[PDB]
Amino acid sequence: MASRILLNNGAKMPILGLGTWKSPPGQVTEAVKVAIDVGYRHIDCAHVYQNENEVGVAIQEKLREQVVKREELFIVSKLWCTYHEKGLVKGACQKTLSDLKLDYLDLYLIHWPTGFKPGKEFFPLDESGNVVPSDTNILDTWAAMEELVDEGLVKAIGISNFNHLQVEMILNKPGLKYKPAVNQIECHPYLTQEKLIQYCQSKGIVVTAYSPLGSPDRPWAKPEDPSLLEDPRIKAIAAKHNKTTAQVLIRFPMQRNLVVIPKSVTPERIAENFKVFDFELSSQDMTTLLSYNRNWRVCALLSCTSHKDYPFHEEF
Ligand SMILES: NC(=O)c1ccc[n+]([C@@H]2O[C@H](COP(=O)([O-])OP(=O)(O)OC[C@H]3O[C@@H](n4cnc5c(N)ncnc54)[C@H](OP(=O)(O)O)[C@@H]3O)[C@@H](O)[C@H]2O)c1
Ligand SMILES: O=C(O)COc1cc(F)ccc1C(=O)NCC1CC1
Repeated sequence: MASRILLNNGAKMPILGLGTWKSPPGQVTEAVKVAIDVGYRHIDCAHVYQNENEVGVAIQEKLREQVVKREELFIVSKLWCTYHEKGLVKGACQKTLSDLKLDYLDLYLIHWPTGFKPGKEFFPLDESGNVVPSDTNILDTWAAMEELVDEGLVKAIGISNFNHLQVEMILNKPGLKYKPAVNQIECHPYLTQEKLIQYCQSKGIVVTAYSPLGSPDRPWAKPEDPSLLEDPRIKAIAAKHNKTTAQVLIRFPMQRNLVVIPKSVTPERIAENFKVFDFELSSQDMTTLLSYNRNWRVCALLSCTSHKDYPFHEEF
């Protein structure tokens, strides 16, 4: 298992990164410092997570300490849905850069295919509770992302939560200048994503798996929901390999040629989650984990199911 995967922009991306959604602002600086200290070189960020300033403090301090060099880090962020208009994309990227205290991003993603009305609210609502769309289409947002590459703000651009027809729309965009480098999607043994992964990989797009542990801290979790970390079948595979269940859940996507971005703010777990380059799941283990698919999503964007670009009505 090599530590990095080659992207279609010619750059290499670390296959293991640290997630930061829900990482409290008073804990995420130390989480990222610990992560870098114990070997992480890839941090997954987003403006909508409301903690990029604090992530940036950690990055800057580790650069200043010369624990790492900037070229060794791979920093990812994402354009929120209220910034899909062409006149807002650069400023949204620039706010992220200024918060992260960087002069470029390694990768900048369209966070969701759905554009929303611009304004202060991340989920602008009508009086009846529907999220108010933007009319700016996907393809025009992509052209604005391409301009960030040409301005030196970002090394690579990509997409997140795009279904295969939406990926295809960009690949088929008239005048396409840069292909997506990455599609970041939810993926774990309960949502195995074979069809969409195969499609993306066949086009040279690298897939990043988010919520690989099943996001036990997601704010809408219900007691009766399935739990990957507590699934006795996964625990058994972990025991056979003398690893933790989380370590198996992280190694699983790695062996599918995916990038994976587990989140933790717990120092012990941050270190645990990185010790996944010292064992191999068998093909039988992999197929067994794949067999647990139930099409179960952490992140279904349930407030946006009527948006024209809602991604999850299509099979994949
Ligand atoms: N593009 C998108 O739309 C999108 C959507 C979802 C997620 N993401 C990205 O993907 C990242 C990961 O997904 P996620 O945050 O939803 O969830 P996750 O990584 O599947 O799970 C995070 C949870 O697992 C716990 N945990 C971590 N390591 C553990 C271990 N070794 N043992 C036991 N529990 C452990 C964490 O607890 P502690 O933190 O308390 O240790 C936290 O509660 C996000 O943070 C974000 O960066 C992107
Ligand atoms: O957007 C994400 O990557 C993860 O969070 C979501 C996932 C959903 F299925 C639905 C909504 C959110 C959400 O409110 N996002 C904005 C701030 C919470 C970060």
